[PDB]
Amino acid sequence: DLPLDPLWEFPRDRLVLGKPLGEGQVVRAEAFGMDPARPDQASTVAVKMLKDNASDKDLADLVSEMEVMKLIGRHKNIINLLGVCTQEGPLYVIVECAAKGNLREFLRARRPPGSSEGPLSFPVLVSCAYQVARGMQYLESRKCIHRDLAARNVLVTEDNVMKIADFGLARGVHHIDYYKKTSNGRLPVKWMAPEALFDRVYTHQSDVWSFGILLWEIFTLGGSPYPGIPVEELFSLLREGHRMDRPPHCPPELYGLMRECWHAAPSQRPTFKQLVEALDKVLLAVSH
Ligand SMILES: *CCC(=O)Nc1cccc(C)c1Nc1ncc2cc(-c3c(Cl)c(OC)cc(OC)c3Cl)ccc2n1
Repeated sequence: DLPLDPLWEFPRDRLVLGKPLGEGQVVRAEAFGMDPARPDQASTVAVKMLKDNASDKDLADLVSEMEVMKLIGRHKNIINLLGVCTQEGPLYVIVECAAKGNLREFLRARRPPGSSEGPLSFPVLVSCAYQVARGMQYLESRKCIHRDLAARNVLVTEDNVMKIADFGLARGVHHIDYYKKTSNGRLPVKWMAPEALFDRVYTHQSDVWSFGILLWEIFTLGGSPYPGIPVEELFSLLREGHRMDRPPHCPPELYGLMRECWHAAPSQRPTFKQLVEALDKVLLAVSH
């Protein structure tokens, strides 16, 4: 069973399914008449569906993610829900499709060779960071705690709009496995805050810690956090107050905000609202 939510319901026959994107499995599609102002117009979207092997639990995960997306609402800096297909077939959840892929691969693809300068100068990297903070400010105001904020979960559109992905999984029924390898072989637990790692508690300020790590990923052009360090010793270092060094090409304002994001005590970290305003002021400092 699945109830008709008429206003989110999109007829599945107006989708032309295309290339698999990844893995719950995801396909690119063309959708006709997403915006009812031009009802025959094609747009490109991403469609999520269950795999053949799926259990009750997998269905509940996809459904719960869809329902949290409905509740959270739309914002320019997040992957927005566009539609769902729940009648007369398998469940499809339809979302915005970001043509340049994830921010980690985007950054890594644009690292310059040797000392030669690259396209992604300080103001560009700061603007990126600002966009991510605006998305997170939005999520924060909607009482959403991400639990896996990282460059791999930020997608880049054709117009270089940064969009937060996978923000429905925590309030959803899905259990995040922080020891499940990224496509890169890295471990998500390297973005988790010490209160979650040691005290087993998550707060709104836990995502701020993760944002600090994401800042570091940005200014290293898609580098691996705590490079060289196996998680076991990483965790003992984090006991003694170890923090990542300022990366080689980074404005001091941004390292300053990283250090603030990485206060041991969650209650001492800034909010995304404060972070948005701070990055707005850095951009102006730097670009004028
Ligand atoms: C848009 C055309 C394209 O080829 N895009 C593409 C190629 C290679 C890698 C990536 C990451 C993409 N873009 C892309 N854009 C948006 C995506 C959105 C999701 C997604 C889904 Cl399907 C759901 O389903 C409920 C929920 C999400 O988070 C709230 C997200 Cl982020 C998956 C993959 C996407 N890929």
